[PDB]
Formats: sequence, C-alpha cells, structure tokens
Amino acid sequence: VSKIIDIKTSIIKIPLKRTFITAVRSTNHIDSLAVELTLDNGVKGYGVAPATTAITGDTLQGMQYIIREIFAPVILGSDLSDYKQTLELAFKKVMFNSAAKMAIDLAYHDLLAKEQDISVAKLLGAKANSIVTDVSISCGNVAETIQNIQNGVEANFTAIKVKTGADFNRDIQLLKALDNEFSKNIKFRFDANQGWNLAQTKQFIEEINKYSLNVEIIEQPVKYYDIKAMAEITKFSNIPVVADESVFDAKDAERVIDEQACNMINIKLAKTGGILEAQKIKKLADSAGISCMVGCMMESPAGILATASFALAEDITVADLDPLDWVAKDLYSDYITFNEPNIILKDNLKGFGFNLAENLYF
Amino acid sequence: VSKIIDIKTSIIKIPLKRTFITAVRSTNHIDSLAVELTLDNGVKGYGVAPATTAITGDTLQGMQYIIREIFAPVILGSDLSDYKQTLELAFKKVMFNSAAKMAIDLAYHDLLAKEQDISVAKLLGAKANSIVTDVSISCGNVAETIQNIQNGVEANFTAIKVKTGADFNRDIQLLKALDNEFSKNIKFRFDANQGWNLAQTKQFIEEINKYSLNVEIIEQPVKYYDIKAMAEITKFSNIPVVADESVFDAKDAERVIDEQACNMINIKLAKTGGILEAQKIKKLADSAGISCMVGCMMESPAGILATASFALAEDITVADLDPLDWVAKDLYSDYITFNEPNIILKDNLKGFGFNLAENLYFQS
Ligand SMILES: [Mg+2]
Ligand SMILES: [Mg+2]
Repeated sequence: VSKIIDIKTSIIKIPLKRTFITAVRSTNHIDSLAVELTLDNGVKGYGVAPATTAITGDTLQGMQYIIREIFAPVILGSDLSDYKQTLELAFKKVMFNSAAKMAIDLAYHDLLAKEQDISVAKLLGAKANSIVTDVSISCGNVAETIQNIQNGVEANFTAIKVKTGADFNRDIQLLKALDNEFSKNIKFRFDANQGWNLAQTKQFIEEINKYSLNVEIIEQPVKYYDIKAMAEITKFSNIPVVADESVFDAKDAERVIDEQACNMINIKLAKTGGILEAQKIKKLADSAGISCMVGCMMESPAGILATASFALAEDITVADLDPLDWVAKDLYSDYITFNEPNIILKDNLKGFGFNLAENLYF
Repeated sequence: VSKIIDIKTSIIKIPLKRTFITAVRSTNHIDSLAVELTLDNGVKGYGVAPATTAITGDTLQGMQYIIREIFAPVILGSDLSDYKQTLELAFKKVMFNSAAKMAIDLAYHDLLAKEQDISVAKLLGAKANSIVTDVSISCGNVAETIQNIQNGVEANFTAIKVKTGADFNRDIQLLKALDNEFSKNIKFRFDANQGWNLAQTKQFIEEINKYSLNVEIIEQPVKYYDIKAMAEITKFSNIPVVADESVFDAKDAERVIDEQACNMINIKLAKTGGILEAQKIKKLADSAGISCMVGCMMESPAGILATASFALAEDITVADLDPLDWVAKDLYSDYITFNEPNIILKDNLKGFGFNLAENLYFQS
C-alpha cells in the first residue's frame, strides 16, 4: 500500500514567443506552479497549473501557501488508493483557488498512472493519441486580424478562434472582411470573453447570417453570471453557444443545463480544479445532451498535455489548445509532437511524461 | 487635489481567547492583512481584512501579491477623488479574492473621511453611534454549548448565535436543552454554515416549533449554491431565512432576490470586497423588500469597526459582530467601547481611528 510522504512546490516561468495581451493584462511569460508528490516507494508525480488571476483568482503565492499549509497536512501520510476521499477532504478546506486544486489533482493522476506503468491518457481510458486545435487570434483592427488569420491558414490550421468583444464595431466590420477573404473550408470560433451585451450578441449573429461563413461556435458572449441572457442567446442563436466562464465546476454545469444556457461547455482544468471535477462535468453534460470542448489558459505545455489526455479519454474532439504555438518546441518535444493543427502524444510515456529536473533539481 | 503615492502592508496575527468552531472549520487565531495608503500631503489611510481561505478563498500571501503587484500600479499616482474609477479598474483585474479588495476599499474610505476631518461613520452618513451584537457559540456537545451560552448571558448578551450543522443529531438534542435552560428574553439565531441538507433543515425548523424558544433567524442552512433548496426552505419556514455564503456581491443578491431564496441577506465586507459593493447590495435588498443584517468573519476588531460604521449609515440594526468578545480588549479600546452587547463608536476619531502604525511595521 503506497502512501504519499512528501510534497514540494516550485514556480516555473516560461517565456512567450510574442507578447500575450488580454482585456486586463499584458505579459511575455507564463506563470506556473508545479507540485511534486512522493510516495514511500520512491515514485514521484507532478502537476502544473497557471496563476491566471483575472479568471480564476489564483496567484502563485496563494497556491504555494495553500498546497504547503492547507492541503499537505491532509495528504501527507495518506494512502494513494484513497485519493478520491483525500482530495475531497483537502479541497473542502479552500473556497475557489481552482488552479491550486488542479496542480494537486494532476500530480495524483500522474502517480496513479506511474503505479501502473502507463500514461495518464491510458489510465483515463484513452486509446487515440491525437487532437486537433484551433489557432487563437488576438483582438486587433480589421486588417491586422485578417493578416493574422491568413498566417494561421498558411500554417495549416483550419479552425480559427477569433477573439472579439473589445471593439464591437470592429467585430461587426470584421465579418464582412471574413466573408470576402475566406472560404467555408475555414471554420470560425468567436470568443467575446464576456464583452458583448445581449443586443450586441443578437446583432453579431444576425450579421454572420447575412454572409456565407462557416462559424461553429459563439463562446461566452455576455458576463459569466448573466445566465438569463446566455439562455436567451442560446434560444435565439442558430449557432452553437459555448459557456466558458459561466462554467467552472459541476454545480455550474448543473445550472447552465437546468437553465438551458448553452449548447456546449468549454472545460478547462484550471477552472475545474483538475481531472476528477472535469469528469463530473462531462458526465452531467452527456446526460443532458450538451456537448463539451476543452480549452486552457495561456499555460505551460504540461497543462496542455494533461488537458489533451483528458479530452482523448472523454471523446472530446473540439479543442482550443494553442499555447503550444506561443512557446519553444523544446519545452514539450519530450512528450508532444505539434504538427499543426495536430497535438500528438508521444508513445510509451509513464504518467504524463514530463519531469521537473531543470526546475526542482538542476 | 491629493494623490496616492505609496502603498504598504503588514500582516496581523491575533490569538482567540477560546476556540471558534463551525461546521466548516475550527481555529484559535485570526490571520489578517493591513494596508496603508499614503497621500502626497502625508495623510495615511488604513484597511484590514481577514484571510479566511475556507470561506472567501483569500490567503495572506495572495492578498499581499494582489495588493502590491496588481492593484498598486493602478492606484499609485492616482488622485484620491478618482477612487471609484480606480477601484473599478483595479478590481476587474482579479477574480474572487474579495478580502484583498475589502482592505483596499476600507483604506480609501479612511482617506476620504480623514481628508474631510470626520469619522468614516460620519462620512457615510451615520447618525447613531451604537449597535447591538449577538455573541456566537462554537459547535460542541450539548453540555459545553449550554455552558458557553450561559457565559454569554452573564456577560450581558441576549442575542445568541448558535453554530449548528456539524452534527445534526446534536443540533436536534440541543433544542431540548435551550428550552430547559433559557427564557424567551434570550433570542436565538441558528447558523449551520451550509452543513444541513434540505430534509434536515425542515426537520430542524419543525423541531424548534415543538418548544417555546424565541428564534430570530435560520442562517445559510444548505450549500451556498443550492439556491433551489434555499427557496424551498424560505417558503417552508415561519422563521426568517438568511443567505450568508450564498450572497457575496450585488449580482449574488440579484439572484437570491429573483429566486425568492432568502428573507434577509447577511452582508459582510470580507465577501463584498468593501463598502462600495456592500452599499449596492443594500440598495437592491431595499428595492426588493428584503432585509439586511451585518456579519463578519472571525476577524480583527478593525473590520468590526468598519462594518459597524456601514451598518449605522445604512440603518441596519441586526448584527453578528462578536469577534470583539473573542480577543483582548486592548486590540479595540482605542476606537470602540464594547459595553456588551453594545458596540459604541468612540467620539471625534478621524477616519476609522484604528491607530495601526503604532504597533505594526508597514512595508512596500
Ligand atoms: Mg440555439
Ligand atoms: Mg473562452
């Protein structure tokens, strides 16, 4: 019977290839916390999670304190086989801070898989090793945005996530330029990041329908708490509506199902607090006939690998996992081949297949 | 025109005189972060907030980073009179961490009042200076619970908040003992901290009504997100039902109003992220005919004073602000007279009057 007898954490900062700009922040790096769990047979497991404070409220400093001072006393000395119960006991001591939970949940899965000498994807039941991602396009003026999209098409992507909601007039004009520059072989996914109101959303959908575009989803058009508007939009729309910030966890999923507020849920492990909770959402969505995609924060390739592993296990094929495009290939080439637009897991990995040598020990 | 030109913080740790135990956690201490904003005319403004990780998710470490690295660049160099714009822009950068936001909102209020040479209570429009609080009673076995209640009664408390929800069988048996021990001049407020399910909550309310107790509220009996059960309990109960963890901010207040999920909201500045957001909740509750009380985390007396100042300005008279009863009197005697059960603001204080720099070393 294996027991967890040590926990360490380490902060990992990864430089980005270009500057990443959100509605509230600009950065040239990814902030992550890694956690290492050590079993009394010597097997070590790792989880890595981002500190995206504007979305999940996590900070590196908060996560470190939580893991060392709050989760560690619950985990330490406990049997690996009781992980479901251990995590439930640990997590009930902390409201929010979902990324700190993610790091812990992922390290546990890495241990479970390593104990069976298999990959985490295999542990979770995956057989396929490859998932398609869109490429993400930052907000910009119409011309810069058309060019960015072109460069994406040229790099082999055919699913294009277009960020909107900063300049509604730009969003509207953009659709005309889209209809003129691209064929229905290009599939568009718009993510307003809560930037539109109800009237704007309806209008944007109307403008789309004035053209001949291939648009597969409209993601989180309005504020995360406006479940009434989301439901009104879902009913109005002839295009799949995706809940992102409206759904972190399973009880959020229950509410959007109950209120019919989306057609599809965007699962991210940084919101769910890891794989166990993401599996609960996927089971609720299936029962409701609601589909799921997977997404991520701007986060390290380790988070992307864990998310891809979950998706492959859950028969989720729609994915927005393009942070691999923002970092150096050498950070992930030990476990992922990114032949755009395909994210392909390497063969015969034990657990996730990354180690934290350069961070923890070198 | 005054500009904010420095932001510094300090951790405060306070021991409790006795163990505070609820359905959610047990503790013998309070961890808080204080923030100090300095104006270019040398005036200093303070806010203090608790790190109650099991309830608001806040940590001292996350609060320090948020305040000094995320909010500070927004706040530094800005004019005091632009406080509303500045806080809105700063707070948009951070999801949750409502206690970090409370500390900053309070320091701004301290400055605003000081710049007018008045108390914060006066700035907010208070006319009264006294509010009555209950004393709250930790979860425990019946005998020790009765003793703790007797203690509170001898200290002159007549409203007693009894923590429940850790042990439902205990909660039911306790009702027999309260009825035996206390008169109806003692008013009971039960707070389950989410620990009951729907069936249990109904059974508890039925049981109360088998006895002859003076019971004022039933607070947050079920999980914070079970708004459907909250509405069912509200419709079922002859006793007012209070949302605490179900309502942190104005949009949470809208939802429980829309769903008829409570009769009263327990406003706490550690949940609302400070006074500005708490005012918005009060306005919505007034418009909906929903009453408000004020509460707190088990937190420093500085948060009690701020919360009492708000309540007095908003004509809120029902209060659970008992942490003063759990800590050394010298932590509050600079600014409050606690003639149990009355919290009385001292006269002629400028701002809140916390007097923190005397005992804490602030750093940027
Ligand atoms: Mg529809
Ligand atoms: Mg999104």
